[PDB]
Amino acid sequence: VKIFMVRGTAIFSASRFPTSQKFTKYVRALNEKQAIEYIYSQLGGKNKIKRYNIHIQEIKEVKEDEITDKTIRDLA
RNA sequence: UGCCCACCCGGUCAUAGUGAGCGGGUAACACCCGGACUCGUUUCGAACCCGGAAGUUAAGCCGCUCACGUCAGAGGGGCCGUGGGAUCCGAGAGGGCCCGCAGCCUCUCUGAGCUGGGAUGG
Repeated sequence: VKIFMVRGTAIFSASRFPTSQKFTKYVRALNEKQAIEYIYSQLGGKNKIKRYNIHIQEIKEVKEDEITDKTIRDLA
C-alpha cells in the first residue's frame, strides 16, 4: 500500500512550523498523485487554505514498522 | 637612454581629506639674507614689493606608516516598497496571490589618487 510521508508549507500570515501541531500531517496512499490530492483535500477546507500558499517541501515513503504514531499503525 | 620623481600650467573635484609619526633633498622647491632704489605697511621690509642669497630637510613641499573622515567590494544585521489584473479574502481598514522591478539603513572584513601640457633631478 506504500504509506507516504508528507511535509509541506501552507500559510495564512506565516503559518510555518515544521513540527507536529500547526504545520503538517501524515498520509496513507498508493502513489504520489493520489497522496498529493489528500493534503489539498483536507488543508484546503479544514482551515481555509488555498492551494496558492501550499508548498510541499518533502514527500517520501516511510517503512511500515517504524512510525511514531500507533493510531496510524493499528488501522492496518 | 629611459621613464617616473618632484616643479610650473592643468583636468578629475575627497577613493584624491584631515591629524599624528617617520623618511627624502647639496638639482628642483621652499625655508632662509637684506631692503638704498620700485612698491608698501590707516605701526612695522611682519606681510606685500624689490635686491637677493649664507645656511638648511627642522617647517612647508614630498613619500611612507597609523588613525579617523570618504568611495566602493563582500559579509552580517536593520527595515521595507511599487507598477500590472481579477464579481479573490476581509464589512472596512487591510492582506495574500499570480505578471515586472527594486532599493534603504547599520556593523564586519578588503581596497583606496587619477590624468593632459612643458623646463629641473634619477
